[PDB]
Amino acid sequence: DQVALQTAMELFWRQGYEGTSITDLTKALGINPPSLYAAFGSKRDLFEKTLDRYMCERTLQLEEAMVRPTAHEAVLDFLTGRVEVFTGQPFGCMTVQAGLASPHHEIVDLLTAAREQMRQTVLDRFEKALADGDLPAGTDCTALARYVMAAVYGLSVEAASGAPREELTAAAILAAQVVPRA
Amino acid sequence: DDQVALQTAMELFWRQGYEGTSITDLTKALGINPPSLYAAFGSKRDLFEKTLDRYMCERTLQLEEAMVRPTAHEAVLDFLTGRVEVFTGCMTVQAGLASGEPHHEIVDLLTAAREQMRQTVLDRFEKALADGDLPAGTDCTALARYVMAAVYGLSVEAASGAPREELTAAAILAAQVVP
Ligand SMILES: O=[N+]([O-])c1ccc(O)cc1
Repeated sequence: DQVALQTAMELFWRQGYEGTSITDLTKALGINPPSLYAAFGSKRDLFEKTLDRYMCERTLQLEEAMVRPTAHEAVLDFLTGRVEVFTGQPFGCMTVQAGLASPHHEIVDLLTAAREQMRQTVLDRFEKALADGDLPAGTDCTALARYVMAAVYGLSVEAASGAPREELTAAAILAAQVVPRA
Repeated sequence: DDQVALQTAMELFWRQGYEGTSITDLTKALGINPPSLYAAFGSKRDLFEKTLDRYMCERTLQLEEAMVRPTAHEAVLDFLTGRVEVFTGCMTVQAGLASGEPHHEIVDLLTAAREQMRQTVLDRFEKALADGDLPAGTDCTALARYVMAAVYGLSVEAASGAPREELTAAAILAAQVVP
């Protein structure tokens, strides 16, 4: 379910992956080890499902978005897809959470890596778009990557605060407009 | 310093809220005696206001000042760039993985501030749509939601360590969607 993933998130957030036991998860979830396995799989399966739910910078979805034929469509796809994932979840995504005053160091390391891989993946997309010519020459790619990152996290914050989904989707469509299509 | 004292104060207020927090709670959490608390921060009220001013993303006074610019675009532009000028980690959300449940006092306060900010931008847009600078058809509701996302996202980027010059450039880009 959905409270189950939140429960798993809090544990992994505080303890990290390595230091979270099956026994921690069964106790927190209130189900036995075979039922945890039947519902969520191995601890690793459960951890990857938790990251699907709470990570802005999820690799597979970013990569799937980058395959679109223009940088604009790539970013558009990505931003609207995130809005689907983000929508009522009150914590925001994990980077939003890590940015608050007062995560386990393993989780800090994970977010730090994921954020920079996202930035670089977007920059690689921008580099290809300049060669293909759908990004105008002289585009500040570094600035534009940072803006895309700001847009994702900002849409996460709005979702977390309870913004209506059609309104947030309209906002993501406006945000994508900043990535030009020449 | 005691940038950190205010961090610890914020943690206690987040949990207990204002009314149920005593000086005796604060002194035992900050590890400092009340005269010291009075010298450094003032009354419980002053300390509360100080801690809120440190950690709230919504800066209404500087927002309202930005709105007095004659175009919707210029208003947003000066608000966004101005916001980055301050940033260089606020309570962007009303829930904490680590911190536990926020007191209902804190939830209400954060909700009101968010809503004030949104209304202020939405008004300015509605003003601008009549005054002529926003094209009729413009979705002012979606456009205000976008501005909120930009301001909080730039806030998250800044909190995560983004370089100043990149963030300023990102703000200027973000202002471009207000026609
Ligand atoms: O310097 N950079 O390019 C950065 C710095 C910090 C950060 O969180 C992301 C990117």
